[PDB]
Amino acid sequence: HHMIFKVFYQEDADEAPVREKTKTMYIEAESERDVRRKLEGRPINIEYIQPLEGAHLEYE
Repeated sequence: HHMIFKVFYQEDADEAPVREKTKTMYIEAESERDVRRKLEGRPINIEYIQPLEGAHLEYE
């Protein structure tokens, strides 16, 4: 039951307090938890994860 997710995230990278632009990322995963797993260790802060029904990437 894998699908595509829209990740609303802000760049942490890393410390130096500024107003950040909320960015978006489209990523394949098994679930929301799997998204967080895939992106842990990357210098970003996830605001919200959105499942995208009927969504696809180029090479599946």
